[PDB]
Amino acid sequence: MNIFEMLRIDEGLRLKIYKDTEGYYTIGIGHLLTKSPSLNAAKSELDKAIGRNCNGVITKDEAEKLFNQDVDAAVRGILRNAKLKPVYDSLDAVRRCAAINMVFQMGETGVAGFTNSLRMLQQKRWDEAAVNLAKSRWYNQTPNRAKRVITTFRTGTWDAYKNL
Ligand SMILES: CC[C@@H](C)c1ccccc1
Repeated sequence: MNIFEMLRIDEGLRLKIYKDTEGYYTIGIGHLLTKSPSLNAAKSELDKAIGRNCNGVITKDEAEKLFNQDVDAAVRGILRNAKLKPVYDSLDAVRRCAAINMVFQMGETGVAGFTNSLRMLQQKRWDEAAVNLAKSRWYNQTPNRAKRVITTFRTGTWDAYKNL
C-alpha cells in the first residue's frame, strides 16, 4: 500500500462530474471542481484544469493526472504549514499517508480545529490521538473513511485497507 492506493480506495474513480459527500461538484479521484451550485461553473473549472473542452467527462489518464497533482499539492501544503510540518516530520511513513489523506479530504483549512490531535500525534500517544480524532464533524460525516484513517494513525499499519 501507498498513498495513491489508499486515496484511490477512499475517493473512488468516476470519469463524469459527480457530487461528493458534501454535495460539491467533483470528478476523477476526488478532484473538487467547485463549491458553487452551478454545474456550468464546474464545467468551466474542469475545462481549465484539463486544458480542453471536456463537456463534463474526462479519461482515466486525465483523472490520474489530476490525482498526481492533488496528492503533490496535499504534501506541499503540509510542508509549507508551520503547524503541520513538524508533526508530519515526526511520523513514520505509514502514518504520513494518513496525514496526507486528511489534508487531501479537508484541506489545510478543514484541519484547523485539530490542534489537540496534532499534539497527541507529535507525542506518539496513538490511542489518545485516535479517540480525539473521532470527536469531529469529519468522523461523524464520513465515519467509515475516518475509521480507516484513524486506524492507520493508531497502528501505523495498513490493516484497515489491506482487505479494502
Ligand atoms: C491531524 C491532522 C492531519 C492533517 C495531520 C496529522 C499529522 C501531521 C500533519 C497533519
